[PDB]
Amino acid sequence: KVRCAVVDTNVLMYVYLNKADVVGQLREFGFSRFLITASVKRELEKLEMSLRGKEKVAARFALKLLEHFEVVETESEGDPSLIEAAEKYGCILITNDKELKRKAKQRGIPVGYLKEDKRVFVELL
Amino acid sequence: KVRCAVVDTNVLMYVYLNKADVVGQLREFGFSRFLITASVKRELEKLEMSLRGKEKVAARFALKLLEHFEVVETESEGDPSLIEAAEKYGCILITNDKELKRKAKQRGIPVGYLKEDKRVFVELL
Repeated sequence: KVRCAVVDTNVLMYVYLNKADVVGQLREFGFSRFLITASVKRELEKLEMSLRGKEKVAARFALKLLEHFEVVETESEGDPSLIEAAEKYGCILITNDKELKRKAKQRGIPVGYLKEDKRVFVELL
Repeated sequence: KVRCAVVDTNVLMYVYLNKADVVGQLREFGFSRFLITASVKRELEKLEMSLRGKEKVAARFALKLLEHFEVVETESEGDPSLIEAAEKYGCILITNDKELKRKAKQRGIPVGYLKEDKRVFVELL
């Protein structure tokens, strides 16, 4: 079956800022549909207008990624809309926001988040 | 042939502090003899007596690792002794010390050092 993921825009900002291929990694786990809410997309467009430097670039890159997302409407606005969308469409919710993860857990919505693996290794080059 | 590595004690402190298996990683590259100088080993024994907390534990763990190193004598003392030993015995020198690496490079001694790889990935567990 077609599996979907709702991805928090703050996670997408990490694509540019940390060279993390979030969408490709989600595809490996079997997710082939990517959803955002109209509210959160609009909030990111507004945020972009006030960001500077590399954060501004990261928001623009996130906005380009969203060109390949489905944009869905919700009753609620902002972060709560991500939960509403994930539950309605039967998606995983990808976020690092601690309150969002808790609420999703409480509603039986599966969650994924970004983790950093640091390994120290011997370099001969 | 039997390949040898001289390993800076500051690198060995990272074994405990960062869970980096420096000796095992060196074995993978074909190094099966591990050398320290009498001077640097003694300096680490003195240092241990003044360290505290987890640094004290890391120095003790480094000292235990040195139980499986060959201890060799040199004319010189301290960091310079690591270069002297590496050149005499034909070893690679493993250090993160920028001056030590330069001097080794200038004398044709191969160098390895510790690097940190950070990858950001999607966690579903």
